Amino acid sequence: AGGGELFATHCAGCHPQGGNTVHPEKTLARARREANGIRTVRDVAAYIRNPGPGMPAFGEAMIPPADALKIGEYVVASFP
Ligand code: HEC
Repeated sequence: AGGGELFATHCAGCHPQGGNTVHPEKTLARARREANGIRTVRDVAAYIRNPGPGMPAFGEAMIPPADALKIGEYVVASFP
């Protein structure tokens, strides 16, 4: 699913079935994404850039921001 092909390689290895392999308390569930407030496409492009501890990072070396706005979508076809 375009963005899925990317998320299923640069995320799949940590975000298996909208799950987590590091933190079993921080899922992609809106219920949670709401508390922190992460229910947007952009948000799912910037942070990824320079996110906090626990999660790696993704510069414009491999995946360009413009290509990130495409990923944010993948996270809007299951649990916006
Ligand atoms: C393990 C090496 C990870 C990879 C690869 C990716 N993410 Fe991640 N993600 C990870 C953790 C441990 C957490 C919990 C938050 C923390 O305190 O670290 C998360 C959380 C998210 C969330 C939910 C909250 C948020 O900050 O957005 C989202 C939406 C998210 N992660 C997105 C995401 C994407 C799009 C990734 C591939 C580009 C990706 N993550 C990789 C661990 C890991």
